[PDB]
Amino acid sequence: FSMFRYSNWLDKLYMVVGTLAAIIHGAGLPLMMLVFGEMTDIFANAGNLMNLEEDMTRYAYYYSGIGAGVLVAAYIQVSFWCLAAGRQIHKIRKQFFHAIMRQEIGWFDVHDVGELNTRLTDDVSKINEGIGDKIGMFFQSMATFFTGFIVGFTRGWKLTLVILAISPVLGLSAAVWAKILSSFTDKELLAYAKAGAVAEEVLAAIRTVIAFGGQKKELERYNKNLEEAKRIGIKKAITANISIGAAFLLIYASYALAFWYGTTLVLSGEYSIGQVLTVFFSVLIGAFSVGQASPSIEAFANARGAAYEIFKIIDNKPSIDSYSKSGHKPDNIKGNLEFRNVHFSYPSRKEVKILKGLNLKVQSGQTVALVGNSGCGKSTTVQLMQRLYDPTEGMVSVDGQDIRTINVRFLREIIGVVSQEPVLFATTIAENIRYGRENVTMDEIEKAVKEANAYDFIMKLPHKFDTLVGERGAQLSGGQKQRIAIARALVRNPKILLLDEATSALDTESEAVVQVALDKARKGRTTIVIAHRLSTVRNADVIAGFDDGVIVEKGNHDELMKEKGIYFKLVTMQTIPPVSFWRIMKLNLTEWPYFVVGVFCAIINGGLQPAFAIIFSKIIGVFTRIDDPETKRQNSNLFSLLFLALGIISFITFFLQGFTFGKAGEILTKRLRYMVFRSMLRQDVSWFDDPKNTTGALTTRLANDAAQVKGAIGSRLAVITQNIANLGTGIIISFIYGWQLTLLLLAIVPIIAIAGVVEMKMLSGQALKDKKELEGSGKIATEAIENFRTVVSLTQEQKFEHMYAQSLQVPYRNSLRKAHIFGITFSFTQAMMYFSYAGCFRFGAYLVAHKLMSFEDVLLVFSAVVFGAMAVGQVSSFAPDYAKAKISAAHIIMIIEKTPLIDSYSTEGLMPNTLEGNVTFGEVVFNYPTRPDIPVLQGLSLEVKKGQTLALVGSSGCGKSTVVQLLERFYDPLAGKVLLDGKEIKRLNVQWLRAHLGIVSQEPILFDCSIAENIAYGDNSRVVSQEEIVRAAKEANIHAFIESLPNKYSTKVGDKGTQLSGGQKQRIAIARALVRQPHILLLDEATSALDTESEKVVQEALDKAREGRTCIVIAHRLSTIQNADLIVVFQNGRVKEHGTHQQLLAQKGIYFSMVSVQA
Ligand SMILES: CC[C@]1(O)C[C@@H]2CN(CCc3c([nH]c4ccccc34)[C@@](C(=O)OC)(c3cc4c(cc3OC)N(C)[C@H]3[C@@](O)(C(=O)OC)[C@H](OC(C)=O)[C@]5(CC)C=CCN6CC[C@]43[C@@H]65)C2)C1
Ligand SMILES: CC[C@]1(O)C[C@@H]2CN(CCc3c([nH]c4ccccc34)[C@@](C(=O)OC)(c3cc4c(cc3OC)N(C)[C@H]3[C@@](O)(C(=O)OC)[C@H](OC(C)=O)[C@]5(CC)C=CCN6CC[C@]43[C@@H]65)C2)C1
Ligand SMILES: Nc1ncnc2c1ncn2[C@@H]1O[C@H](COP(=O)(O)OP(=O)(O)OP(=O)(O)O)[C@@H](O)[C@H]1O
Ligand SMILES: Nc1ncnc2c1ncn2[C@@H]1O[C@H](COP(=O)(O)OP(=O)(O)OP(=O)(O)O)[C@@H](O)[C@H]1O
Ligand SMILES: [Mg+2]
Ligand SMILES: [Mg+2]
Repeated sequence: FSMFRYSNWLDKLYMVVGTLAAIIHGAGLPLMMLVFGEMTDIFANAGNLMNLEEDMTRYAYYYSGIGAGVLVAAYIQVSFWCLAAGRQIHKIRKQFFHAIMRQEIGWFDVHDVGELNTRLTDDVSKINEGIGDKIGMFFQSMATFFTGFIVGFTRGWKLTLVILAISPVLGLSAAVWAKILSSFTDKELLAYAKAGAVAEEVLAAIRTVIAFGGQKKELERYNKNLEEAKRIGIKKAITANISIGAAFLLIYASYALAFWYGTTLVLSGEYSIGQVLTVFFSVLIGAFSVGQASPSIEAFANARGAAYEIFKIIDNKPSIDSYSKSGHKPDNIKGNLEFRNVHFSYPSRKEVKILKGLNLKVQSGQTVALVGNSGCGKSTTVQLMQRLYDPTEGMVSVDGQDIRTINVRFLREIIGVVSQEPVLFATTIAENIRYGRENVTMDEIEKAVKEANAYDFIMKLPHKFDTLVGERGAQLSGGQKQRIAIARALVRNPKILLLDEATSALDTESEAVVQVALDKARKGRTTIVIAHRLSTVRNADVIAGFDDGVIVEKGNHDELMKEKGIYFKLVTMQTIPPVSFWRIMKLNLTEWPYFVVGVFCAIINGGLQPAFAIIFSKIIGVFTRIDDPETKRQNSNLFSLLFLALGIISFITFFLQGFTFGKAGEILTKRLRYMVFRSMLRQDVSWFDDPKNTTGALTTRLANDAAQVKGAIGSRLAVITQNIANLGTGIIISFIYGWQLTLLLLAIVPIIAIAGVVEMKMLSGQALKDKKELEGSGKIATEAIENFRTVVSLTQEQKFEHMYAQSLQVPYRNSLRKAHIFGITFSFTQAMMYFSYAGCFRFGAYLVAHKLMSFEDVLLVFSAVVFGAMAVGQVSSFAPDYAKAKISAAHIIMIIEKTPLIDSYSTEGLMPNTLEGNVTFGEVVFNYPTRPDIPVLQGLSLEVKKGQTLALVGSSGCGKSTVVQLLERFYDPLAGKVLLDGKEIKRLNVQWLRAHLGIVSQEPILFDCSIAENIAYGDNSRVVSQEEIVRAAKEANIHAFIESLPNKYSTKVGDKGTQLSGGQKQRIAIARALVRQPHILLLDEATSALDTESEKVVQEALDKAREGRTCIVIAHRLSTIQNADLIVVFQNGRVKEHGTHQQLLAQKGIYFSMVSVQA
């Protein structure tokens, strides 16, 4: 795939013409230098002696002409190329969505929905970035390179050879530097990936860590990793700065050598100095445009893969052509389905066969139904019924004709399908119903909604035919949604209607009306029903028993019952923070002996450019002086050597300039992370529960932060320093040497700087705000791709595609306008730069002709100002992006400055010696901070005495774990008092309490460490001797299990407990909890899924240690209730049953009912 631009042959006119324009623009610059060379000679000749006004004026005319030529050529290239890119991208996006909507259902099953959606959303943008702007830039760069070498050879015979001989050395050195930088970057990536794995492991189990209060250990480990992270980061920054310095040094060495040799030759009577100027400038500019081209080829290579994938999808041909119009289109469709030996297997799992052959004939006006055990395949049966799939081995026909023979669209349009969980499109209810059929009028909608028995629901909500189905728009009830879907199906005027789990839950009266309407449609429409309610099959015209992919039962309900088949058995069983640089300089603490050196080096570097202008103007002036003794040679030689120094110093300072800055930033990282992380732990778990603080989000903020803030502070300061130094020094020194020309160039500078920044951003940031419009239009794509099943079911694909086309045409013209605007901007910038030469040198000719200054002086001012503006633009655009960095810095400032309500880091809390162990919850009422309105506690109460075996029971999911979580003060209680030993719980030491108690989660978490260390992790603040760990393990009865394993406890835990089985993992967790010997123990489903003997051993250990050790127990096994000292049952946030197990059993009810159900 190298030629994938494959649309709008006429648009190819833009492709070539723009390219052509690029060529000339690329060639424009060396030509401009050519004349400049000759131009200089004129001055050098004229000063060596007058009619300079006319010659200067005609050269300025040449410059203006070439400038206008560029003003046309650059605009043409950029505009035309972006036009072609935009048009092709629009066409390919339309075709891509069209192809996706045409794919087969099984293909969607295999291919991830989110991957495909993000593919559409991002790869098209990648292709857009891979053509238009970048291609124009590449062609212009290559043209500039070629033309520069051509000019060098033509006007230069020996100097060009030496320059082009030096160039490959520069190329090799730069490539080596880039490779070294990439290697260092990858090594640092891995080095920090270590610490990042550690951070992920600690954060993902924040509940356990905060419960055990192991904050210190985790923080110490993270600091340990951060040390190596910082070391390698410092190495990387040093290497990057040294590479920059080496590039500078090589460039200035080339300058020195070229001017040395050219001065030698010209002193030897060779071509004039102007010839040297033109040849050197042109050759170097070409030999650096060659490298300037590379980003474009990188972008094109990137886009090649996206194009490959997208075209591979597009060219895919599906067997079930949902769009093919060649299929038969029967009209007199008498209701009749006939499946013969129908065998099927899901394409995702071809090995597993669901249907093992099936025969079934259903005649017109028949109510057929399917019944079977779990996995009976009824759902797959109906799916294959609508022709969504094809029969693996068998045949299916409608009205006596094979299903395949008929057109897929025609067959689909005559089949109503209602799933077990319909969802409506996020739009108006009228639109949702209209999606059933296009040619449907509001009267038809009224009739359908009346039939579905929902007119009251529609007329109750405001905007009957206008209520949207978006966020809070689609708040309709499940029954209301089912009614809406039924109405949609009815509006389809289908022949065959299939339904499954029609009206699960909710009032049956709505189910009654739904069934009545379905029966009324049954008068003429064949029906298939997958319903669990007995009444559904009570009047069913026929019921078929699908078990193990075999249809056995055949007959009415009475007939099947008389055979005592599975039907009878089933029936019986039924029975944007604000930031600021002043407030953001938190690194000054570790920056005082660093920022001073940084600013010093930056000042030196900035002044370096005006020094180069001084030397350049002096060298040129060494030949405009008429004295012309032999000393000129020496003079030139001397100046040449200065370049080398002007080069060498540049490297040295840079080596220091990075070392103070690169290190500084790195240092800041080692603080900021160690601060950020340190702040994260000292926080309330509620904050973690929020979706904003997802583990991935926290690790991204804690990892993709160093470079951000480092840039925002250090790089901003350094770039600003260098910019101000360079430009201010240039302006001042220009004013000293000449006034009028300095004023004119000062007037022109801002245009040059704007042009430089825009050119630098041309190849980087072409698509920034387009993503907004793309997302705005992509709601349709997300709808269709996510909900594709219903879309294909009711054949609404065409309307969705047309809607997408409109939504995409909304920004299409905007994209074309953006293309034209960018082209005009770039072209005007280039032309303004070219006119700068003409204006400045014409004014200089005027000045010199009146002895206002020496040509050396005007050249000095011109070079100083122009090159200063261009270099300041370049260095400003080379820095890492600031706005994103400032935003990230502000975000992390918010994170670090955040102070928790439960200051676990705070040591303020009553710490009485020992504890009585009486836990009292009175009118305890609280709700999750995520959903405070929904109550989790309803004034529940619980009184527990010292060493009292308390058991908690209730409906699964009632909020049992909520009480345990509150015991750790993870979430504050809205109402009621929680007291330990008759004391204010909140008034106690939060850390002291969290250490005193002990809790085993319903799903204990184990860190990747040695078993001994993991067990000892339970009790922090003091190393637990191996004897204590062994005793605890024996108490939990796992010591033998660990000793059996190789290396004993010394085994390294596999990822996610890979090495150890969950059964042993739960026992290990129990041992860890018991190690601390907590005053109060909390076990939540401690039995879980394990051997009953393991639960017996754990209970025996707890009972042995139970005395003087209060316990709270939750589980779904009744055995735990037998030995409970006291029992309690939670009911809707209120404890209903209180007392002993025997007393509760005698008072038959919730406890007795639960025991009977389970037992
Ligand atoms: C205003 C446009 C521009 O100036 C165009 C280039 C990139 N930037 C400016 C900064 C810049 C350039 N060179 C610098 C040296 C030190 C400090 C800064 C620079 C610029 C150049 O050569 O000067 C005219 C340049 C830079 C590069 C550059 C090209 C380039 O213009 C010639 N390449 C894209 C890379 C580079 O790694 C590469 O792979 O070349 C194919 C390249 O090495 C070479 C020459 O091979 C080089 C040169 C320093 C090596 C290591 C770091 N990478 C990052 C990008 C790359 C550079 C010029 C913006
Ligand atoms: C309309 C935007 C723009 O085209 C962007 C630049 C500046 N001007 C256009 C004219 C221009 C540029 N170069 C010219 C040479 C002679 C005459 C005119 C030019 C421009 C370029 O090279 O486009 C390919 C450019 C030029 C430079 C340029 C950047 C640049 O844009 C790519 N650099 C700022 C300097 C430069 O010397 C420097 O930054 O180091 C001190 C730079 O060398 C390095 C290390 O990049 C370089 C270009 C290779 C080298 C030798 C002479 N110095 C003086 C100015 C500087 C240049 C391009 C306006
Ligand atoms: N794309 C798929 N690929 C493979 N198996 C699938 C796929 N979709 C579903 N299955 C499973 O394959 C089996 C096919 O049975 P099917 O679900 O059609 O019948 P069912 O008894 O009506 O199902 P259910 O219990 O979901 O109501 C089920 O276990 C189903 O969960
Ligand atoms: N992060 C959370 N934020 C808010 N509510 C939550 C969160 N996690 C779970 N819940 C809700 O809290 C209740 C959890 O019940 P809890 O675990 O406390 O008791 P349980 O009887 O052991 O039940 P289960 O183990 O099924 O959750 C459920 O309502 C669940 O929806
Ligand atoms: Mg099913
Ligand atoms: Mg629970």
